[PDB]
Amino acid sequence: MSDLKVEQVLTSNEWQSTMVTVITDNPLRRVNVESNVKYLPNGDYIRVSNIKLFAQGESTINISEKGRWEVSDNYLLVSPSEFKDISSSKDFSEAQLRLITQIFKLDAEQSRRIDVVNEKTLLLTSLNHGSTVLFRN
Repeated sequence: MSDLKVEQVLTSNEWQSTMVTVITDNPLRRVNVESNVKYLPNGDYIRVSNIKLFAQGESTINISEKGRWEVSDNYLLVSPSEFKDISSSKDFSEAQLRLITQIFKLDAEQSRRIDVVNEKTLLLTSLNHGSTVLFRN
């Protein structure tokens, strides 16, 4: 589909997203990021993410995010302008949480190819950072 069709798909509804990163397979074992995101047609977006951390032997970081977005050649391009930890604490130190947040912020700006999984579900695939699932009700 065309870039303007893709833009209309993104702006016509609000979206939820899920991204899972497996860390170990045999200390932090896995990270689940669950988000709500709104793409506005003026090129702004707002995104609120719950970063769920699972270490073997559960803790959560809440992040509010704003920035600019664009569609080019069926890729979703994102340039975050600000992040704010609004989490209202854990079994992880403040340094650990800061490092996890830095990786989250890096993922937040990755360009992702857009593919339609079904009427309510999109797959966002990057070259080197995996896939995020975008879905609506």
